[PDB]
Amino acid sequence: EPVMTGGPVQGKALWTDYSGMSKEVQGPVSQILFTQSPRTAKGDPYQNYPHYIPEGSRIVLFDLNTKELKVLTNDFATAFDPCTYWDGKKFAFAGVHKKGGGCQIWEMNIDGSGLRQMTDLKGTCRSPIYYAAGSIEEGEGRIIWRDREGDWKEHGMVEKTGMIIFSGSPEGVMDEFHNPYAYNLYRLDTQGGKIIQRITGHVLSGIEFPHLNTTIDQITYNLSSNFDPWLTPDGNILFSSVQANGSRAGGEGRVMICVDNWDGAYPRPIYGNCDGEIGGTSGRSQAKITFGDRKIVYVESPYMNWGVGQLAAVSWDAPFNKTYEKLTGKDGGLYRSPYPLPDDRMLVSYAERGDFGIYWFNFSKCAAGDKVYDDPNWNDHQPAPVYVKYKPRWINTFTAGKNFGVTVVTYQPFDQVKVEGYPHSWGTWICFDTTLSDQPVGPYPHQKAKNVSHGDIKAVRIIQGYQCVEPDSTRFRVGAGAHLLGGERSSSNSGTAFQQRGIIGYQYVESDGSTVTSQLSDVPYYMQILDDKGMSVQTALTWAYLRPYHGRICSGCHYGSYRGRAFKNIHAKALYNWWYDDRSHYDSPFAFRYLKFDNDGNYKGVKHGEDVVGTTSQPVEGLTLDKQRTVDFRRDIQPILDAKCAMCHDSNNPPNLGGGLELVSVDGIAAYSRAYNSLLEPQRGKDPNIGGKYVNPSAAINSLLVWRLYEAELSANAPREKIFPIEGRLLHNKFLTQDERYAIVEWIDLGAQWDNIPGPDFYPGYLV
Amino acid sequence: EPVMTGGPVQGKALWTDYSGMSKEVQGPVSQILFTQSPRTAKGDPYQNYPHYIPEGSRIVLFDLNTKELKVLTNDFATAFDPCTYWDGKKFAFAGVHKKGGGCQIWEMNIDGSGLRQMTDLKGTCRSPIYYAAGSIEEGEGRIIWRDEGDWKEHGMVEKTGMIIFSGSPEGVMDEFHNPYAYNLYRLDTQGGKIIQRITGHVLSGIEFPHLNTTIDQITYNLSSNFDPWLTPDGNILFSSVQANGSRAGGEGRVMICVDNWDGAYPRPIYGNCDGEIGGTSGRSQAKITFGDRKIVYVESPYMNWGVGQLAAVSWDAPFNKTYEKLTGKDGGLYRSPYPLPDDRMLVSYAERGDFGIYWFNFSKCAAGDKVYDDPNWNDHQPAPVYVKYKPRWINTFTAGKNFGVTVVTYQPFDQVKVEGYPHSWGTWICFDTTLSDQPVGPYPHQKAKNVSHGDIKAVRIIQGYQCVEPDSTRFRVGAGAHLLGGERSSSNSGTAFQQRGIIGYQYVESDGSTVTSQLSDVPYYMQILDDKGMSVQTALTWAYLRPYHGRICSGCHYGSYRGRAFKNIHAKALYNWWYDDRSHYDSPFAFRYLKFDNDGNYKGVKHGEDVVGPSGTTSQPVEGLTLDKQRTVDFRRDIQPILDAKCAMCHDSNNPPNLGGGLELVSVDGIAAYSRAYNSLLEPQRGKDPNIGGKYVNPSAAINSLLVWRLYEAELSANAPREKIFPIEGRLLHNKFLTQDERYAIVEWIDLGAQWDNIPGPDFYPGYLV
Ligand code: HEC
Ligand code: HEC
Ligand code: HEC
Ligand code: HEC
Ligand SMILES: [Ca+2]
Ligand SMILES: [Ca+2]
Ligand SMILES: [Ca+2]
Ligand SMILES: [Ca+2]
Ligand SMILES: [Cl-]
Ligand SMILES: [Cl-]
Ligand SMILES: [Zn+2]
Ligand SMILES: [Zn+2]
Repeated sequence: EPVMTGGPVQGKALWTDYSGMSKEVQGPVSQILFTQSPRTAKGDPYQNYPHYIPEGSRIVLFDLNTKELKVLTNDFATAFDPCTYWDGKKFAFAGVHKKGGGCQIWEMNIDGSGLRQMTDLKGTCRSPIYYAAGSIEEGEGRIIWRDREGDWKEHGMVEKTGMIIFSGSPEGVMDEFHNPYAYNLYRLDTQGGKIIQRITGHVLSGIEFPHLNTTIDQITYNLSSNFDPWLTPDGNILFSSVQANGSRAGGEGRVMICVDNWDGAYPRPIYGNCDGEIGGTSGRSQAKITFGDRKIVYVESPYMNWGVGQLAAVSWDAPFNKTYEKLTGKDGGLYRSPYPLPDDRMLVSYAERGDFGIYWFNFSKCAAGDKVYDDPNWNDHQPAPVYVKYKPRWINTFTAGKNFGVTVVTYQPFDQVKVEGYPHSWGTWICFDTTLSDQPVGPYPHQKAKNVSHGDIKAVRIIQGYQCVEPDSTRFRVGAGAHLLGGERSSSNSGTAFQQRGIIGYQYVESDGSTVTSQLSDVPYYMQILDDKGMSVQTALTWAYLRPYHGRICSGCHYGSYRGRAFKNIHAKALYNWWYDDRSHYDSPFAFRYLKFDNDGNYKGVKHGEDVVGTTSQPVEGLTLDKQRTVDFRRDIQPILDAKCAMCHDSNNPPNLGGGLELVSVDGIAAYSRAYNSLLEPQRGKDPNIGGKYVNPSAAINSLLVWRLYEAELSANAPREKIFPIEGRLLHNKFLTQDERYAIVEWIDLGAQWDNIPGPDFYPGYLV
Repeated sequence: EPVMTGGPVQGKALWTDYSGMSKEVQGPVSQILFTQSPRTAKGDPYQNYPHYIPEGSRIVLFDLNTKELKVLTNDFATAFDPCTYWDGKKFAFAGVHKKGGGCQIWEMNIDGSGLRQMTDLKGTCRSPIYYAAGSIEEGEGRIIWRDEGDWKEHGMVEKTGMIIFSGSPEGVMDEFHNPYAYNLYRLDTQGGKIIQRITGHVLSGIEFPHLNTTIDQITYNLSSNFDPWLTPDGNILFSSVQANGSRAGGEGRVMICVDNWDGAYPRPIYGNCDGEIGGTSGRSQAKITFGDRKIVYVESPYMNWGVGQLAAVSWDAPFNKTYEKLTGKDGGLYRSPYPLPDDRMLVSYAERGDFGIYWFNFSKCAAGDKVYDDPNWNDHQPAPVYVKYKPRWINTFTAGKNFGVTVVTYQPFDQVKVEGYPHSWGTWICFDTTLSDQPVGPYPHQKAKNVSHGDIKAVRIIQGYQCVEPDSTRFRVGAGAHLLGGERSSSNSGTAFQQRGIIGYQYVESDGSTVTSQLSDVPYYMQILDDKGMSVQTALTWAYLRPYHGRICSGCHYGSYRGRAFKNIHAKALYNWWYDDRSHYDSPFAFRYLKFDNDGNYKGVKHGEDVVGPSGTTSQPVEGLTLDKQRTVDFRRDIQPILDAKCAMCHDSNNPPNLGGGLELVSVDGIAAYSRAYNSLLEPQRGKDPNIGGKYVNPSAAINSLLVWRLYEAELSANAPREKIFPIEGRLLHNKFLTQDERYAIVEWIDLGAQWDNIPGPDFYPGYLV
């Protein structure tokens, strides 16, 4: 049947219509695959989602007719997350074998034979899916490349099995909630790099598994978990992303439904991350799309880390509030792992009182319909019916994986590091108007601290987030700053919800508000727009990432060009600063290490660092990771306070800046110094996520401390009712030089941390 | 051991310390009572909480040593909510007899004998508890009263106690349009003779002669009040649903609060205010620990759920700083916690979904060793047997319905049947109406502008009408889903505000103090008004006065009833309250109308037609006690004709808003409820929270409404409805189109919540019909 578009004949669908062709190619459903889990907190740890390793679980095949059940995973200690192939004769899953090796990705035929290990990783792997890239039809494709200046010739063939997109986490890392996992999406070459060689002309760059004949490449760099990938009708990857960055979303964060390319070139939000939307802090997981009405249907859990909950839906074509539905939707139990069929039916895992089973869903009654299978001794979930899957279109990839770009002219793969000689992979990004936003003027860091027009935004600060890695368990403590702004998300490293960060660099902004820059690739980052004093007016709280050689465009600053609105037609100066030279990949300037000011401390220009190192016409700066600058309170700030402040500020004259770097014990926890505790102290009647008495994290322009150091009213948000005292006033603007003052500014805009150097270091801190 | 205070001997507690005495008076526990429910949506309907009737459930007794189990309730088809007596030889519960009668309150001995029926109520009853009032030590007690007069003993009554339970009538809808509205009832077990012992007159209320019991309604909330329990100082701890109008993001909140056993002084404890933890989470089954004095309650993910995690806040200082999460790291579901004087606790727990009884572990922040878990039953509501210490009983100044008790001679009196008043009445006073912890903001529970003393001229007093729609062809839920109300709208209104009317207006003194006499035993709230007669701030909640009672507050949500001590204030209203010895109260009754000057500014207050056996027990004219004659603003009867006369001529489809078409219903998404003008005026605006307002209308703030802004042709508040308000080109002055009465009729309509059908039940005025 036609769905998205009309077909060749009445009642028939065009091959371009994914939904319709899926309807026509489905066929009768007889057998289904699903996961049976032990009923235990350890057997069904859905409270630890996305990190879900239902130890003791198995994958089973059930016949809807003969009612006979077969266990396919008997050789596995744990097995889960089944996903069938296109033909339905084989399927991929996640699990750990009895022989050991950890939780990995495997695939096996539907009859139970032909087992193969797709991943050997240090970490845990989950939820594999098949993405057919360069394989639409069954057979062998041909590999062709250029002679390096010769012609294009054929070399060899490859069986077309496509790729595998999965979610996985490394070993010994912490997310922004300090959970001991960080998940991200990986693309996997099933043929050992030769699929990517067929598509590109070079084998996949990434981590190679020659013993398994596979290769993996990390396509998503988010500092928190990205999980449960699926397929969009237009051939992209649909998944759930945790946006936890700093104090955003009331210091809670949100789990959003979003999509990205299979190489991770174009991540964009679908629903759930933006203010005014529905579900709040609810967890959103296991999202899939209906074929008939094209509905994104997902599990909405009451807790952000829960994998069980209700079922909700939003239109795929129009993911807005107007199309939001709560499917189930009341009485009285729990739902999980929904699976929409092309014939418009649906399979859900339902627990009426407390124990899950496979059930047909009923849309008329808004609840679970007739029963498929339930064992009382098992929790039955993740139904995966056996049928024929129509392959979504595969999108062209301009990256060969790690360090590897593919030119737009000759389409020839190139290594930016090993060959071209760059210290690190580097992409570019461009914003056509930095002043253009849908956000109002407000106290919160993601909003505007003041009205800004074209010319008011002088530059932008680009910041890289650092993963939280703490091998030594004696030198790190979570909740050390609970008395400070951070609360439960604070730690030995920071008294705020902001984890460790560093400055990628500064880039100037044109008089029309446009900006473009070259910077590091495959690293989590975000930006801040700056006024003529070099303070952040507005912060983008999220983790952006660039694949090698990839540019990224946006109309505005959270304007809707990547969310709900069409791109605005804009003729921008930055466009001509991007690529003008024949001999270059990109001619855009790299992020500068410093800024330079005038006498007053107003913005003058950008200043090169000493990190400067023929495929680009501009000085290459800021690609060396070991040289990347940050602002540490102990190394940078505290000495300034000891020199020019502590003398005049003691217990009698608050805030108390004295005592040097000596740690102070609060609630039996010694983490920070006196000055840090004083400056990070909360204020009555003020949201800690906004800031404290003297400090607003990731807004310096809103901070009382900065207000006093400049002795001016900097923003439209007053820190308190009485800022400057009437009598006894003393002007603080002459106490510091521009270097020290702007060092404090940078410290606050970075999130006002304590330890900005990842891992245990020599500088003072928590010890037990 | 001593807890709150010190004892006479080291290691022992004073008799004034409740939590201290309870540790000694408890005794060993060899047996427990608990409820077993079938595992089904209809067998354990916790999703419909508080309205919970676990059909097919039994109450059982279990010995912790001999491991024996016995079914006491076998005569009942449905039985639940166990509560043990003080000695532990008997208990009370909610049950459905196999012979019928509905779900009522019952009590029986621990052995299974002595079955007695407490409630015949037409409706549902559950969660009964014992409150010992005039009963501390076992025995009989005296009944004394006065006839020139003396105080004579008229004989005795068994001292047993009172029963506080939750109950709801039938054919009734709450603010969420659920088919139940619960409240709290006090019950005399001796047939009114215990109330006669305390007050000197039998309890007035609904009488149950054949059961020898009497009931009185102590809580008038339009939404459900449930799960009553005991405070260490002798009050009633329970859960309250505050849903009123668009309150709290339009979804309302479920708060833990306390009230006197006669319902004289309800006050919030935790969960109802901005900044507090838990949001829209349900808070139910709240109990208090003896050792560290912690309120421990079930925090449900969903507002209507009776299962969830376990949360706690200190009873002594119920604030965010004492808040903590007791559970949740195992992913299991908890319900029905029961703290012990031994600093132990019994919890109902389903790890992977079979609910059972478990000993709680505080060191693990989760459930401990198993007590009894049957795979075939949800095992919950554990109620261990032991001797319970009795909380203090507070003096009641009301004998129940229509009955007050004099503060001078302490003599019960009937305000209606005897004194000749149309309805029972009471008083309330605020010392400063301009005093608040709330900032200036767009939301109706905040200030629309800064107000000082003298800026607040008067106050509007509004009575909430319960939603009763027996005929299903005349009423539809979600008729206004395209409007501001959303799914909480109905055939009655396009907003979340249900039907209500005007109790009346009362002037405010120059210092911000106000006091008034008004109806009692009815739900109501107040609005402070500026010199144009518009609400600056609305109190969104449901307040109720017992007969002859009166209630004081320092300020307007200043925190005198929440987290702050009363501010010392010498108020002008204090001298307008009771100055005469021959009167109960000398304070003025709520006036029906207003008087304005030629400028439209507040001149004063005006008497209505309802003025009234009657006796000389008050100095002021009696106004607004007739429920029949209580005035409200209805859009069809009042506003629409004004719109047709003065408006619709220039407003058609080509000139928004479209006010034409008369009262003819407009079908929207297959539902025809309201007219064209109503649909137009209640239309939402892009980028604006509908909980605040729409294009032309902000419910329960007229001063924030663009329509009113234009009708007065001025900027009324500090919250602008939109960026472009007054056109610079082709503008037309709208201020002289209406008289003062019409314009202020619109103002009143908007301040009331901008309803459509304000007349409860099906009427002759145009509306939804199938
Ligand atoms: C080193 C550059 C610093 C910093 C960072 C601060 N001070 Fe001072 N200070 C002094 C006096 C007499 C006052 C009170 C009078 C007035 O505020 O004008 C202050 C006040 C502050 C504040 C404001 C605190 C508040 O209002 O709550 C802040 C944030 C602050 N200081 C920071 C005196 C001196 C002084 C001479 C004795 C010197 C040197 C400093 N201060 C240095 C610093
Ligand atoms: C013809 C003399 C009119 C009468 C009778 C009424 N209105 Fe009117 N209205 C009229 C015009 C020409 C305009 C254009 C805009 C302007 O401000 O002049 C309006 C506008 C309004 C508006 C503002 C709509 C908006 O800005 O979105 C409102 C709220 C409005 N009119 C309401 C209104 C009411 C309540 C009337 C009866 C008292 C009424 N109008 C009569 C012309 C005429
Ligand atoms: C001004 C700062 C910018 C600029 C220059 C860019 N973005 Fe966007 N961004 C911005 C804000 C205020 C937010 C939301 C912060 C919060 O706490 O909610 C975001 C967020 C994103 C996201 C997350 C999804 C979403 O919120 O819509 C993505 C994805 C994203 N930003 C991408 C993006 C792109 C492609 C840009 C072009 C270079 C870009 N940002 C620039 C503000 C700003
Ligand atoms: C100005 C209007 C008043 C006055 C004259 C009184 N109160 Fe209070 N009240 C008020 C607001 C704005 C709110 C919160 C509304 C909301 O959250 O949407 C309340 C709330 C209450 C409550 C509910 C519990 C709580 O919020 O603390 C109770 C109970 C209560 N108010 C009682 C009360 C009493 C005893 C008063 C003395 C006459 C009183 N109110 C006056 C604002 C106002
Ligand atoms: Ca099952
Ligand atoms: Ca460190
Ligand atoms: Ca059980
Ligand atoms: Ca009616
Ligand atoms: Cl944008
Ligand atoms: Cl108050
Ligand atoms: Zn957003
Ligand atoms: Zn409140």
